[PDB]
Amino acid sequence: AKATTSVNYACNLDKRLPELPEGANRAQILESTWSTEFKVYDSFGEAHELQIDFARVPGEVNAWRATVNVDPTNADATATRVGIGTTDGVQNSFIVRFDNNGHLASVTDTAGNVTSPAGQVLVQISYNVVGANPDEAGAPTRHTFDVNLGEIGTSKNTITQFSDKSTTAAYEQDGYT
Repeated sequence: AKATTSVNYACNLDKRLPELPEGANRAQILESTWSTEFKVYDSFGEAHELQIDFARVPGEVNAWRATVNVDPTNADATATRVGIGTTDGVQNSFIVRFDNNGHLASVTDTAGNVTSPAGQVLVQISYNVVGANPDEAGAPTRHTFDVNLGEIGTSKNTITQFSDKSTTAAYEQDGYT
């Protein structure tokens, strides 16, 4: 068995889901949310469910907050963190923004770290491996990996926001049980 180090991931987020004003209520946000999940694998032979809820940002166009939890039924114990170039100083969500043709434009984490204006977009993910021994210095053992969301400004194997069903467009990775 061996661990996920990188996930080649892409999806479409349905542009037809209504844009939200700043004051939107919980149900309006849920109507403009798409939730999905895929598997990642730690170094110890266990598959973990990674859930992402993509919800439009109230008050901003072409912008979605992705909230990530590994082991979503035990999410406080895994303490999932997501960031651009880091998993320190951040929580578990990022905002993905699209350009006026629906192509990926930027990703920003909760500390405000943002992707470069061009190129490949990698989101760093880490979470606690529940039940594992700590590492050799006593820090809790975490599984860290990246999610490649594709190339800014392009559609192939890249997250998109087109007027079509929300769906997974690509998923492959290098971990297994």
